[PDB]
Amino acid sequence: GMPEDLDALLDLAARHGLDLDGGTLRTEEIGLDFRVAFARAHDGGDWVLRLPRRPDVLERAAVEGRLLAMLAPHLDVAVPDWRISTSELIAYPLLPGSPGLTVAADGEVSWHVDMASTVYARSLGSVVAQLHAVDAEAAAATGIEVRSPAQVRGAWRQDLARVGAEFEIAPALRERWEAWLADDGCWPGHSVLTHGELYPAHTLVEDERITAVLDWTTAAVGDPAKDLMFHQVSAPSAIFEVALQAYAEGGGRPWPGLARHCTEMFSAAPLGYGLYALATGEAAHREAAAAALNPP
Ligand SMILES: CC[C@H]1OC(=O)[C@H](C)[C@@H](O[C@H]2C[C@@](C)(OC)[C@@H](O)[C@H](C)O2)[C@H](C)[C@@H](O[C@@H]2O[C@H](C)C[C@H](N(C)C)[C@H]2O)[C@](C)(O)C[C@@H](C)CN(C)[C@H](C)[C@@H](O)[C@]1(C)O
Ligand SMILES: CC[C@H]1OC(=O)[C@H](C)[C@@H](O[C@H]2C[C@@](C)(OC)[C@@H](O)[C@H](C)O2)[C@H](C)[C@@H](O[C@@H]2O[C@H](C)C[C@H](N(C)C)[C@H]2O)[C@](C)(O)C[C@@H](C)CN(C)[C@H](C)[C@@H](O)[C@]1(C)O
Ligand SMILES: Nc1nc2c(ncn2[C@@H]2O[C@H](COP(=O)(O)OP(=O)(O)O)[C@@H](O)[C@H]2O)c(=O)[nH]1
Ligand SMILES: [Cl-]
Ligand SMILES: [Cl-]
Ligand SMILES: [Mg+2]
Repeated sequence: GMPEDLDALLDLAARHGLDLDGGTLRTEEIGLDFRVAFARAHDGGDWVLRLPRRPDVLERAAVEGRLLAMLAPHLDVAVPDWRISTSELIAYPLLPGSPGLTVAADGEVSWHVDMASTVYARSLGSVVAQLHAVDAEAAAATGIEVRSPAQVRGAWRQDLARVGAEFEIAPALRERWEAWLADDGCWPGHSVLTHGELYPAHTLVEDERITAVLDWTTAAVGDPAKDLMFHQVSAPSAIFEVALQAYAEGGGRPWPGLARHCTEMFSAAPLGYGLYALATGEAAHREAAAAALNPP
Protein backbone atom coordinates (compact mmCIF):
# COMPACT_ATOMS: atom_id res chain seq x y z
CA GLY A 1 0.00 0.00 0.00
CA MET A 2 0.84 3.69 -0.74
CA PRO A 3 2.39 5.23 2.41
CA GLU A 4 0.59 8.19 3.90
CA ASP A 5 3.99 9.81 4.51
CA LEU A 6 5.10 9.01 0.92
CA ASP A 7 6.20 12.62 0.50
CA ALA A 8 8.66 12.70 3.43
CA LEU A 9 10.00 9.23 2.59
CA LEU A 10 11.06 10.28 -0.93
CA ASP A 11 12.79 13.32 0.59
CA LEU A 12 14.48 11.11 3.18
CA ALA A 13 15.73 8.65 0.58
CA ALA A 14 16.94 11.43 -1.75
CA ARG A 15 18.85 13.04 1.12
CA HIS A 16 20.71 9.68 1.33
CA GLY A 17 21.45 9.41 -2.39
CA LEU A 18 18.56 7.16 -3.39
CA ASP A 19 16.39 8.65 -6.16
CA LEU A 20 13.17 6.64 -5.99
CA ASP A 21 10.14 6.49 -8.28
CA GLY A 22 7.51 7.40 -5.71
CA GLY A 23 4.77 5.51 -7.50
CA THR A 24 6.58 2.24 -6.79
CA LEU A 25 7.09 2.86 -3.05
CA ARG A 26 4.73 0.58 -1.09
CA THR A 27 4.74 -0.60 2.49
CA GLU A 28 5.37 -4.36 2.65
CA GLU A 29 5.30 -5.13 6.38
CA ILE A 30 5.10 -3.18 9.62
CA GLY A 31 7.22 -4.93 12.22
CA LEU A 32 7.63 -4.27 15.92
CA ASP A 33 10.87 -2.33 15.23
CA PHE A 34 11.00 -1.51 11.50
CA ARG A 35 8.50 -0.50 8.86
CA VAL A 36 9.66 -2.26 5.67
CA ALA A 37 8.87 -0.91 2.16
CA PHE A 38 9.81 -1.87 -1.41
CA ALA A 39 10.65 0.72 -4.06
CA ARG A 40 12.28 1.05 -7.48
CA ALA A 41 14.94 3.65 -8.24
CA HIS A 42 14.73 5.74 -11.37
CA ASP A 43 17.85 3.92 -12.64
CA GLY A 44 15.82 0.68 -12.49
CA GLY A 45 17.30 -0.88 -9.35
CA ASP A 46 14.95 -2.40 -6.79
CA TRP A 47 15.32 -1.49 -3.13
CA VAL A 48 14.13 -2.45 0.35
CA LEU A 49 13.69 0.42 2.85
CA ARG A 50 13.84 -0.28 6.61
CA LEU A 51 12.40 2.60 8.60
CA PRO A 52 13.07 2.56 12.37
CA ARG A 53 9.86 3.16 14.26
CA ARG A 54 11.43 4.50 17.48
CA PRO A 55 14.91 5.74 18.45
CA ASP A 56 15.36 2.84 20.91
CA VAL A 57 15.72 0.55 17.86
CA LEU A 58 18.92 2.21 16.65
CA GLU A 59 21.58 0.53 18.75
CA ARG A 60 20.23 -2.92 17.85
CA ALA A 61 20.18 -1.87 14.21
CA ALA A 62 23.83 -0.79 14.45
CA VAL A 63 24.81 -4.21 15.87
CA GLU A 64 22.91 -5.95 13.07
CA GLY A 65 24.76 -3.84 10.54
CA ARG A 66 28.11 -4.87 12.01
CA LEU A 67 26.98 -8.50 11.98
CA LEU A 68 25.93 -8.35 8.33
CA ALA A 69 29.22 -6.78 7.26
CA MET A 70 31.30 -9.61 8.78
CA LEU A 71 28.81 -12.37 7.91
CA ALA A 72 28.17 -11.94 4.18
CA PRO A 73 31.50 -13.40 2.87
CA HIS A 74 30.94 -16.61 4.82
CA LEU A 75 27.60 -17.69 3.31
CA ASP A 76 26.57 -19.06 -0.11
CA VAL A 77 23.22 -17.30 0.14
CA ALA A 78 22.74 -13.53 -0.16
CA VAL A 79 22.12 -11.43 2.95
CA PRO A 80 20.95 -7.78 3.06
CA ASP A 81 23.70 -5.39 1.90
CA TRP A 82 22.94 -2.19 3.79
CA ARG A 83 24.27 0.32 1.27
CA ILE A 84 22.50 3.02 3.25
CA SER A 85 22.57 2.73 7.01
CA THR A 86 21.90 5.79 9.16
CA SER A 87 19.81 6.70 12.18
CA GLU A 88 16.96 7.69 9.85
CA LEU A 89 17.07 5.02 7.11
CA ILE A 90 18.43 1.62 6.23
CA ALA A 91 18.18 0.48 2.63
CA TYR A 92 19.50 -2.49 0.70
CA PRO A 93 19.13 -3.80 -2.86
CA LEU A 94 16.20 -6.17 -3.18
CA LEU A 95 17.43 -9.76 -2.77
CA PRO A 96 16.41 -12.35 -5.37
CA GLY A 97 13.88 -15.15 -4.87
CA SER A 98 10.46 -15.44 -3.31
CA PRO A 99 9.73 -15.71 0.44
CA GLY A 100 9.02 -19.32 1.37
CA LEU A 101 5.93 -18.06 3.13
CA THR A 102 4.33 -14.69 3.79
CA VAL A 103 2.38 -13.70 6.93
CA ALA A 104 -0.22 -11.02 6.25
CA ALA A 105 -1.15 -8.26 8.67
CA ASP A 106 -4.37 -10.19 9.47
CA GLY A 107 -2.19 -13.18 10.51
CA GLU A 108 -3.16 -15.49 7.62
CA VAL A 109 -0.23 -17.36 6.05
CA SER A 110 0.43 -17.97 2.36
CA TRP A 111 2.90 -20.77 1.57
CA HIS A 112 5.22 -20.74 -1.43
CA VAL A 113 7.46 -23.70 -0.56
CA ASP A 114 6.20 -26.97 0.88
CA MET A 115 7.88 -28.37 3.99
CA ALA A 116 7.91 -31.88 2.53
CA SER A 117 10.45 -30.65 -0.06
CA THR A 118 13.72 -32.63 -0.07
CA VAL A 119 15.37 -29.83 -2.09
CA TYR A 120 14.39 -27.23 0.52
CA ALA A 121 15.53 -29.49 3.39
CA ARG A 122 18.95 -30.02 1.81
CA SER A 123 19.31 -26.31 1.11
CA LEU A 124 18.33 -25.36 4.66
CA GLY A 125 20.68 -27.90 6.27
CA SER A 126 23.54 -26.63 4.10
CA VAL A 127 22.98 -22.91 4.79
CA VAL A 128 22.60 -23.54 8.52
CA ALA A 129 25.87 -25.51 8.58
CA GLN A 130 27.67 -22.61 6.89
CA LEU A 131 26.27 -20.12 9.39
CA HIS A 132 27.07 -22.39 12.30
CA ALA A 133 30.68 -22.59 11.06
CA VAL A 134 31.31 -18.85 11.42
CA ASP A 135 33.96 -18.09 14.01
CA ALA A 136 31.99 -17.24 17.15
CA GLU A 137 34.65 -14.87 18.58
CA ALA A 138 34.58 -12.86 15.37
CA ALA A 139 30.79 -12.81 15.59
CA ALA A 140 30.82 -11.76 19.26
CA ALA A 141 32.97 -8.75 18.34
CA THR A 142 29.96 -7.25 16.47
CA GLY A 143 28.08 -6.73 19.75
CA ILE A 144 25.47 -9.51 19.42
CA GLU A 145 24.32 -11.40 22.50
CA VAL A 146 26.48 -14.38 23.49
CA ARG A 147 25.43 -17.38 25.58
CA SER A 148 27.45 -20.49 26.45
CA PRO A 149 25.57 -23.84 26.55
CA ALA A 150 25.08 -23.41 30.29
CA GLN A 151 23.74 -19.88 29.80
CA VAL A 152 21.35 -21.07 27.04
CA ARG A 153 19.78 -23.56 29.43
CA GLY A 154 19.94 -21.09 32.32
CA ALA A 155 18.05 -18.48 30.28
CA TRP A 156 15.17 -20.87 29.64
CA ARG A 157 15.06 -21.83 33.33
CA GLN A 158 14.97 -18.13 34.26
CA ASP A 159 12.25 -17.43 31.69
CA LEU A 160 10.02 -20.20 33.09
CA ALA A 161 10.42 -18.64 36.53
CA ARG A 162 9.77 -15.08 35.40
CA VAL A 163 6.68 -16.03 33.39
CA GLY A 164 5.32 -18.28 36.16
CA ALA A 165 5.55 -15.41 38.62
CA GLU A 166 3.24 -13.29 36.44
CA PHE A 167 0.87 -15.84 34.81
CA GLU A 168 -1.03 -18.98 35.78
CA ILE A 169 0.64 -21.85 33.89
CA ALA A 170 -1.25 -25.08 33.37
CA PRO A 171 0.33 -27.76 35.61
CA ALA A 172 0.73 -30.19 32.69
CA LEU A 173 2.63 -27.56 30.68
CA ARG A 174 4.87 -26.62 33.60
CA GLU A 175 5.68 -30.28 34.21
CA ARG A 176 6.52 -30.86 30.55
CA TRP A 177 8.85 -27.84 30.43
CA GLU A 178 10.51 -28.80 33.74
CA ALA A 179 11.11 -32.27 32.39
CA TRP A 180 12.64 -30.75 29.24
CA LEU A 181 14.93 -28.45 31.27
CA ALA A 182 15.99 -31.41 33.36
CA ASP A 183 16.88 -33.73 30.42
CA ASP A 184 20.59 -33.42 29.54
CA GLY A 185 20.04 -35.35 26.32
CA CYS A 186 18.08 -32.48 24.84
CA TRP A 187 20.53 -29.66 25.44
CA PRO A 188 23.44 -28.57 23.18
CA GLY A 189 27.04 -29.03 24.29
CA HIS A 190 28.31 -26.16 22.11
CA SER A 191 27.16 -22.67 21.09
CA VAL A 192 27.35 -21.25 17.55
CA LEU A 193 26.39 -18.13 15.69
CA THR A 194 22.64 -18.42 15.08
CA HIS A 195 20.06 -16.49 13.11
CA GLY A 196 17.38 -16.75 15.81
CA GLU A 197 14.26 -16.45 13.70
CA LEU A 198 15.00 -18.85 10.85
CA TYR A 199 11.74 -19.93 9.17
CA PRO A 200 10.50 -19.58 5.58
CA ALA A 201 9.32 -15.95 5.86
CA HIS A 202 13.00 -15.07 6.09
CA THR A 203 14.37 -17.58 3.48
CA LEU A 204 13.92 -16.50 -0.12
CA VAL A 205 13.81 -19.38 -2.58
CA GLU A 206 13.89 -20.22 -6.25
CA ASP A 207 13.00 -23.77 -7.39
CA GLU A 208 12.85 -24.72 -3.69
CA ARG A 209 16.48 -23.73 -3.03
CA ILE A 210 17.40 -20.89 -0.68
CA THR A 211 18.81 -17.83 -2.43
CA ALA A 212 18.87 -15.36 0.46
CA VAL A 213 18.25 -15.10 4.20
CA LEU A 214 16.59 -11.98 5.61
CA ASP A 215 16.18 -10.19 8.94
CA TRP A 216 19.20 -10.70 11.14
CA THR A 217 18.09 -8.64 14.14
CA THR A 218 17.86 -11.73 16.39
CA ALA A 219 21.35 -13.06 15.58
CA ALA A 220 23.26 -14.26 18.64
CA VAL A 221 25.77 -16.88 19.72
CA GLY A 222 23.68 -19.63 21.29
CA ASP A 223 21.77 -22.89 20.72
CA PRO A 224 22.31 -24.47 17.26
CA ALA A 225 18.88 -26.09 17.42
CA LYS A 226 17.00 -22.81 17.29
CA ASP A 227 17.76 -22.45 13.53
CA LEU A 228 16.49 -25.95 12.79
CA MET A 229 13.40 -25.83 15.04
CA PHE A 230 10.83 -24.56 12.61
CA HIS A 231 11.77 -27.24 10.08
CA GLN A 232 11.72 -29.97 12.70
CA VAL A 233 8.20 -29.15 13.79
CA SER A 234 6.82 -28.52 10.28
CA ALA A 235 8.51 -31.17 8.06
CA PRO A 236 7.90 -34.95 8.10
CA SER A 237 10.58 -36.69 10.21
CA ALA A 238 12.10 -38.33 7.12
CA ILE A 239 12.56 -34.87 5.54
CA PHE A 240 14.05 -33.36 8.69
CA GLU A 241 16.57 -36.22 8.45
CA VAL A 242 17.51 -34.91 4.98
CA ALA A 243 18.20 -31.50 6.54
CA LEU A 244 20.20 -33.12 9.36
CA GLN A 245 22.28 -35.03 6.83
CA ALA A 246 23.03 -31.83 4.87
CA TYR A 247 23.85 -30.07 8.14
CA ALA A 248 26.32 -32.76 9.12
CA GLU A 249 27.88 -32.84 5.67
CA GLY A 250 28.56 -29.12 6.04
CA GLY A 251 30.34 -29.57 9.36
CA GLY A 252 27.37 -29.20 11.71
CA ARG A 253 27.42 -31.28 14.89
CA PRO A 254 23.83 -32.34 15.67
CA TRP A 255 23.17 -34.45 18.78
CA PRO A 256 20.76 -37.39 19.10
CA GLY A 257 18.29 -35.45 21.25
CA LEU A 258 18.19 -32.46 18.87
CA ALA A 259 14.88 -33.31 17.13
CA ARG A 260 13.15 -33.83 20.46
CA HIS A 261 14.71 -30.65 21.83
CA CYS A 262 13.18 -28.76 18.87
CA THR A 263 9.75 -30.10 19.56
CA GLU A 264 9.99 -29.35 23.35
CA MET A 265 11.26 -25.84 22.53
CA PHE A 266 8.27 -25.23 20.23
CA SER A 267 5.87 -26.45 22.92
CA ALA A 268 7.32 -23.66 25.08
CA ALA A 269 6.24 -20.93 22.66
CA PRO A 270 3.78 -19.67 25.35
CA LEU A 271 6.75 -18.61 27.48
CA GLY A 272 7.79 -16.30 24.67
CA TYR A 273 4.27 -14.94 24.47
CA GLY A 274 4.36 -14.28 28.20
CA LEU A 275 7.75 -12.52 27.95
CA TYR A 276 6.50 -10.42 25.03
CA ALA A 277 3.39 -9.36 26.95
CA LEU A 278 5.57 -8.42 29.95
CA ALA A 279 7.62 -6.20 27.64
CA THR A 280 4.76 -4.44 25.85
CA GLY A 281 2.39 -4.13 28.76
CA GLU A 282 -0.53 -4.25 26.36
CA ALA A 283 -3.82 -5.80 27.52
CA ALA A 284 -4.39 -7.91 24.39
CA HIS A 285 -0.92 -9.40 24.61
CA ARG A 286 -1.34 -10.30 28.27
CA GLU A 287 -4.63 -12.02 27.53
CA ALA A 288 -3.20 -13.92 24.54
CA ALA A 289 -0.26 -15.10 26.68
CA ALA A 290 -2.57 -16.03 29.58
CA ALA A 291 -4.73 -18.16 27.29
CA ALA A 292 -1.69 -19.85 25.72
CA LEU A 293 -0.15 -20.61 29.12
CA ASN A 294 -3.27 -22.36 30.51
CA PRO A 295 -4.98 -24.08 27.57
CA PRO A 296 -8.42 -25.91 27.83
C1 LIG B 1 10.53 -2.93 -6.21
C2 LIG B 1 9.18 -2.21 -5.89
C3 LIG B 1 8.06 -3.10 -6.39
O1 LIG B 1 8.02 -4.23 -5.52
C4 LIG B 1 8.42 -5.48 -6.23
O2 LIG B 1 8.79 -5.49 -7.39
C5 LIG B 1 8.28 -6.79 -5.40
C6 LIG B 1 9.64 -7.20 -4.92
C7 LIG B 1 7.54 -7.75 -6.29
O3 LIG B 1 8.18 -9.04 -6.38
C8 LIG B 1 9.02 -9.25 -7.49
C9 LIG B 1 9.97 -10.37 -7.20
C10 LIG B 1 9.36 -11.73 -7.36
C11 LIG B 1 10.46 -12.86 -7.29
O4 LIG B 1 8.42 -11.94 -6.30
C12 LIG B 1 8.89 -12.00 -4.97
C13 LIG B 1 8.63 -11.84 -8.65
O5 LIG B 1 7.96 -13.13 -8.74
C14 LIG B 1 7.57 -10.78 -8.77
C15 LIG B 1 6.85 -10.89 -10.10
O6 LIG B 1 8.17 -9.44 -8.69
C16 LIG B 1 6.12 -7.87 -5.70
C17 LIG B 1 6.21 -8.57 -4.37
C18 LIG B 1 5.29 -8.58 -6.81
O7 LIG B 1 5.25 -10.01 -6.65
C19 LIG B 1 4.19 -10.81 -6.22
O8 LIG B 1 3.94 -10.50 -4.82
C20 LIG B 1 3.39 -11.62 -4.04
C21 LIG B 1 3.37 -11.24 -2.62
C22 LIG B 1 4.21 -12.88 -4.25
C23 LIG B 1 4.10 -13.28 -5.66
N1 LIG B 1 4.78 -14.60 -5.89
C24 LIG B 1 4.71 -15.43 -4.71
C25 LIG B 1 4.14 -15.32 -7.00
C26 LIG B 1 4.69 -12.21 -6.52
O9 LIG B 1 4.45 -12.47 -7.91
C27 LIG B 1 4.10 -7.74 -7.27
C28 LIG B 1 3.17 -8.44 -8.28
O10 LIG B 1 4.73 -6.67 -7.96
C29 LIG B 1 3.25 -7.15 -6.12
C30 LIG B 1 2.11 -6.22 -6.69
C31 LIG B 1 0.99 -6.20 -5.74
C32 LIG B 1 2.56 -4.77 -7.13
N2 LIG B 1 3.49 -4.01 -6.14
C33 LIG B 1 2.73 -3.40 -5.05
C34 LIG B 1 4.26 -2.92 -6.70
C35 LIG B 1 3.65 -2.36 -7.96
C36 LIG B 1 5.69 -3.35 -6.96
O11 LIG B 1 5.94 -3.32 -8.34
C37 LIG B 1 6.69 -2.44 -6.28
C38 LIG B 1 6.31 -2.26 -4.81
O12 LIG B 1 6.70 -1.14 -6.92
C1 LIG C 1 18.34 -18.58 -8.49
C2 LIG C 1 18.72 -20.01 -7.98
C3 LIG C 1 20.20 -20.03 -7.67
O1 LIG C 1 20.43 -18.99 -6.70
C4 LIG C 1 21.49 -18.05 -7.13
O2 LIG C 1 21.91 -18.00 -8.28
C5 LIG C 1 22.04 -17.15 -5.96
C6 LIG C 1 21.23 -15.90 -5.93
C7 LIG C 1 23.54 -17.03 -6.13
O3 LIG C 1 23.98 -15.68 -6.36
C8 LIG C 1 23.97 -15.32 -7.74
C9 LIG C 1 23.96 -13.84 -7.89
C10 LIG C 1 25.31 -13.21 -7.69
C11 LIG C 1 25.25 -11.69 -8.12
O4 LIG C 1 25.68 -13.33 -6.30
C12 LIG C 1 24.81 -12.71 -5.38
C13 LIG C 1 26.35 -13.91 -8.49
O5 LIG C 1 27.64 -13.35 -8.14
C14 LIG C 1 26.39 -15.37 -8.13
C15 LIG C 1 27.44 -16.07 -8.96
O6 LIG C 1 25.10 -16.02 -8.41
C16 LIG C 1 24.24 -17.61 -4.86
C17 LIG C 1 23.88 -16.71 -3.71
C18 LIG C 1 25.76 -17.71 -5.11
O7 LIG C 1 26.51 -17.43 -3.91
C19 LIG C 1 27.11 -16.17 -3.79
O8 LIG C 1 28.25 -16.14 -4.70
C20 LIG C 1 28.83 -14.79 -4.76
C21 LIG C 1 29.94 -14.88 -5.73
C22 LIG C 1 29.30 -14.45 -3.34
C23 LIG C 1 28.19 -14.51 -2.34
N1 LIG C 1 28.65 -14.27 -0.92
C24 LIG C 1 29.77 -15.10 -0.49
C25 LIG C 1 29.07 -12.86 -0.65
C26 LIG C 1 27.56 -15.88 -2.38
O9 LIG C 1 26.42 -15.85 -1.49
C27 LIG C 1 26.08 -19.13 -5.56
C28 LIG C 1 27.48 -19.12 -6.14
O10 LIG C 1 25.18 -19.58 -6.58
C29 LIG C 1 26.01 -20.13 -4.39
C30 LIG C 1 26.28 -21.62 -4.80
C31 LIG C 1 27.05 -22.30 -3.77
C32 LIG C 1 24.96 -22.44 -4.97
N2 LIG C 1 24.30 -22.15 -6.34
C33 LIG C 1 25.07 -22.83 -7.40
C34 LIG C 1 22.88 -22.45 -6.34
C35 LIG C 1 22.59 -23.86 -6.85
C36 LIG C 1 22.16 -21.36 -7.14
O11 LIG C 1 22.56 -21.39 -8.50
C37 LIG C 1 20.63 -21.35 -7.06
C38 LIG C 1 20.16 -21.46 -5.60
O12 LIG C 1 20.04 -22.43 -7.82
N1 LIG D 1 11.51 -10.61 -2.06
C1 LIG D 1 12.07 -9.98 -1.01
N2 LIG D 1 11.33 -9.80 0.09
C2 LIG D 1 11.87 -9.17 1.18
C3 LIG D 1 13.25 -8.65 1.15
N3 LIG D 1 13.47 -8.04 2.34
C4 LIG D 1 12.32 -8.17 3.07
N4 LIG D 1 11.39 -8.81 2.34
C5 LIG D 1 9.99 -9.14 2.74
O1 LIG D 1 9.63 -8.20 3.74
C6 LIG D 1 9.32 -8.89 4.95
C7 LIG D 1 9.80 -8.07 6.11
O2 LIG D 1 11.23 -7.96 6.08
P1 LIG D 1 11.99 -8.24 7.44
O3 LIG D 1 13.44 -7.95 7.19
O4 LIG D 1 11.64 -9.63 7.93
O5 LIG D 1 11.56 -7.11 8.47
P2 LIG D 1 10.69 -7.08 9.82
O6 LIG D 1 9.30 -6.38 9.51
O7 LIG D 1 11.46 -6.32 10.81
O8 LIG D 1 10.33 -8.49 10.22
C8 LIG D 1 10.05 -10.23 4.82
O9 LIG D 1 9.52 -11.32 5.62
C9 LIG D 1 9.87 -10.54 3.36
O10 LIG D 1 8.51 -10.93 3.07
C10 LIG D 1 13.98 -8.92 -0.09
O11 LIG D 1 15.16 -8.51 -0.23
N5 LIG D 1 13.35 -9.56 -1.10
CL1 LIG E 1 5.61 3.50 11.68
CL1 LIG F 1 19.99 -19.32 22.43
MG1 LIG G 1 11.15 -10.46 9.71
